[PDB]
Amino acid sequence: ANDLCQECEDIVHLLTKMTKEDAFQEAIRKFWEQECDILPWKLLWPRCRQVLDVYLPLWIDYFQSQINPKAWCNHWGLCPRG
Amino acid sequence: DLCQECEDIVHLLTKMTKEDAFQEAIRKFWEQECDILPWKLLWPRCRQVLDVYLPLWIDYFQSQINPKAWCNHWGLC
Repeated sequence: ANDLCQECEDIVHLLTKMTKEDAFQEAIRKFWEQECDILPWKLLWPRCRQVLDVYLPLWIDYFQSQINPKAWCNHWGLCPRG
Repeated sequence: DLCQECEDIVHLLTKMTKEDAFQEAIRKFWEQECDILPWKLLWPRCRQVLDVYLPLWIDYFQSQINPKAWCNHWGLC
């Protein structure tokens, strides 16, 4: 729906802004330190902490790149009417 | 400023995680994205992380946290 399209555009727009802030990455990191030590996260294979160490810097980097929110949401099927 | 951005993103994410189309779009994007550089050379394997963690994160944002509490608790407010 158009509402899901607008939600996507807003999400991506805020993520491009927030990923530039060092505090946002720090908060996500600290929160995941604690979440990796509670159920079910602690039982998971690949290990939660290893995933957080390898992938969070790259996920943060992806959203710091030049992304047009309207284009990204449109390309991945979240705007069926355009 | 950051506190406002956080609450907005957390709020929009719970909403979006209740849609099948959203989970499906994330899934398709990461499947193709796991086959290009630098993702394809990463250990633990990108496809394995997606397969094991995406349903759990989705289920996490659907019913386990709210914005004021998350942002305030993790130092953004």
